[PDB]
Amino acid sequence: STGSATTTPIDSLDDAYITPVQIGTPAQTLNLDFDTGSSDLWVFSSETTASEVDGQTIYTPSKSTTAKLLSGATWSISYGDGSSSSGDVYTDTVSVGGLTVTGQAVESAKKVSSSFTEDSTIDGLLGLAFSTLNTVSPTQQKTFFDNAKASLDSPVFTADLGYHAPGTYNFGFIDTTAYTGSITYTAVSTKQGFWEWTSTGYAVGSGTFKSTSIDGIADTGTTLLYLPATVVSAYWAQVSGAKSSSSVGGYVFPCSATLPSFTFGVGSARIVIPGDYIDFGPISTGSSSCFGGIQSSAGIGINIFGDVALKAAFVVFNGATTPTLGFASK
Repeated sequence: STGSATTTPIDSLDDAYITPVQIGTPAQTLNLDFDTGSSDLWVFSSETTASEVDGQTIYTPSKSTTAKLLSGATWSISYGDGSSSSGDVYTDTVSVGGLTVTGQAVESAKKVSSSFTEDSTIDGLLGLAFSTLNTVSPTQQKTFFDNAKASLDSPVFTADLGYHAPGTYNFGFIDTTAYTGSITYTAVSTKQGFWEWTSTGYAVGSGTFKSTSIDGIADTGTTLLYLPATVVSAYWAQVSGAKSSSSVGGYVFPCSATLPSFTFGVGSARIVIPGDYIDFGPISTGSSSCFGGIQSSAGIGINIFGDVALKAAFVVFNGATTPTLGFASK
């Protein structure tokens, strides 16, 4: 089997992407944030504290003939941006782009933090990291991909995120028409539960490529590119008027600036992030200062290849017995 679903930016900055997911019988379609940096599939629901729901579409398990309560089970997650959610657990039938998993754990939110409430466009998350990060207790549950794997034509999914445009998540096949040139594959460590790999270096604009190992994670659920302070300083030093602002919370630059591209290494191959992808717009409405899309990872404890980087590539998440990552230009 295979599946193919379109993923759509939630706003004009590509802050996140939502993908329609069919849950239950008859189908309830919710727009979820596919997150390769976490491993829980959780949804706003009929159980979510009413005051914490503001415009989201909710899953109502009592209206699904295939929903089953996982007796005694609970879940609780905290994300890197400080947001969080928690609740109880159902299994139900879940379909993505035509691919169906029966008995998928669907984590029903009883409580969500303010940033989730305040985002009316995201109805929940669908985790695509390794199932070792799943937060269900007492017994951890498998991700959608883990459950689907044995049914898939090939044990892979691909992320093809758009710049200011829709893109695609495919399951079980590689669309050879979706990229230019060849896919370069690189090793993955699952030791921390992430799609963790080592970039071979970087270049700033037309500068010569610097060969240096940068360990990080491929994370579709993170908006920006977070890299070591050395690398980030080298980038913003090439932008007139750019500076790190502790009050704003990162590098800012004159909105009138022309941003250089940023290149990262995948083995001997290279992915070029155009300068425009690095512009995340005015720091506040009407400001002539803009927020940068490449920021320091110092204090995160990990480098994150988020959407700014991934949307410049066609990305293969190869869940074979020994997982790998593949990157192509497009």
